[PDB]
Amino acid sequence: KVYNDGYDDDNYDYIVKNGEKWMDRYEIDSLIGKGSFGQVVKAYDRVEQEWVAIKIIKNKKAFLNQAQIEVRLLELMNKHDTEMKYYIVHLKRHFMFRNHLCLVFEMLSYNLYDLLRNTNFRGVSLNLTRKFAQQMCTALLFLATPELSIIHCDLKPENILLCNPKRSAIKIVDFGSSCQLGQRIYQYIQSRFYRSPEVLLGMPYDLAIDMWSLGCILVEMHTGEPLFSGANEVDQMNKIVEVLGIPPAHILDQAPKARKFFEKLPDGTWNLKKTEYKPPGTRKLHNILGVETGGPGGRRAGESGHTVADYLKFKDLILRMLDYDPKTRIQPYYALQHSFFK
Ligand SMILES: COc1ccc(N)cc1-c1cnc(N)c(C(=O)c2cccnc2)n1
Repeated sequence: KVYNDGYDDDNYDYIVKNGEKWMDRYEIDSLIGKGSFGQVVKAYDRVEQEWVAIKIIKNKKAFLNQAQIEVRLLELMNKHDTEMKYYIVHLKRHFMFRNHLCLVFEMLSYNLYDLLRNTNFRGVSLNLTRKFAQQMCTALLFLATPELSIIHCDLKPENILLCNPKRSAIKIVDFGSSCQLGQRIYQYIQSRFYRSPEVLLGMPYDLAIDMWSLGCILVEMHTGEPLFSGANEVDQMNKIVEVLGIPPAHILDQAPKARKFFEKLPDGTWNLKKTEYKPPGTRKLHNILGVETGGPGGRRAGESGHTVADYLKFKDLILRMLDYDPKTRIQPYYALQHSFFK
C-alpha cells in the first residue's frame, strides 16, 4: 500500500521530488540516473556551494550492504589519493536520510558512451584517445597500489565520465562492482563486451582484467564501435578469436570452461566448436584501426598526429593490453612508458 511512510516506491526506491531540501543543505534538482542499486540525482550543496551528484541507495539490506563495500573502498582511496590526482571520482560525503544511504560525489559531465553517440559512433581522434589512454593507465596504476589492489571489475565507456565537457579530463565512476584482490568468489563478472578471456574461460584472475577492458575501450573510442560486441559468451569468445586467434594451449589445457567454446582434437590441439566468423586471427587489428588507410573508415586521412607511425604505436600498445595471458599482459607502469605517450 505505502512504503517507508510514502517516501519509497514499490521497489524500494526513494520517490525523488524536484525542489526538495534535505537536512537544510542539499537542494534536489532532478533525477539524472537509475540502476539496480538505486538512483543518482543532481543536487546543490549549500554548505560547499557547488553542484553534487547524490547516490541514493535503495531501502533494502542487499543494496545497503553492497554500498558499504563501495564506501569502504572509496574512503580507502581517499586516504591514498589526497588532492585527487589519479582520476577516480571523489566521494565527498555519505549519510543516512529517511532509511536510504546517500553518497555525495562531485558533479561530473557526460560519459564516454554519450560522447561516442554524438559522433554517431565513429570515434574521436587518436590525439584525444591518447589523452584518455594516459589518464586511464594512470588510474589503473593507482588501483594497483599494493595496499589498495583494487579491481574495478566493470570498466566500460559509461563508467568513465568527463570532468568538464570543455576539458579532456576523465574520471572512473561506480565502484559498486569493485572488489580488492583476493581468493576467487565471483566468476560471472565484467560487462560482456569487455570481459577478459580468463573470466570467459573460468580461470583465476587479477587486476589484469581491467587492462583487458581498457584495450577494448580505447579501440572503441577511436573507431566508435565495440571491439568484441558479442551477444553471448560463445559469440564473445568467437569475436575475440577472430582478432587474436585461438588462445594458447597451455591456458586452454587449464581452463575449466575451455570446452564451452573449444574442442581438443585427437592430435592434442584446440579448435573452435562449431556453432559466421572469420578464421582465427584474420580480422587484424592493423586493419580495424586502418593503420595504412587513414584510420577507421578512412575518416582520419590528412589529420595531424594520425600517421602510420602514430597508428603503429597505438596498435602495439593495444595488442599488449589484449594479451591472452594475464601474467604477460602489460601493466599500468609499463603502459605509461610506451612510445604511444611520447
Ligand atoms: C551524466 O552523468 C550521469 C548520467 C547517468 C547516471 N546514472 C549517472 C551520471 C553521473 C553523473 N555524475 C556523477 N558523479 C556520477 C557518479 O558519480 C556515479 C555514476 C555511477 C554510479 N555512481 C556514481 N554519475
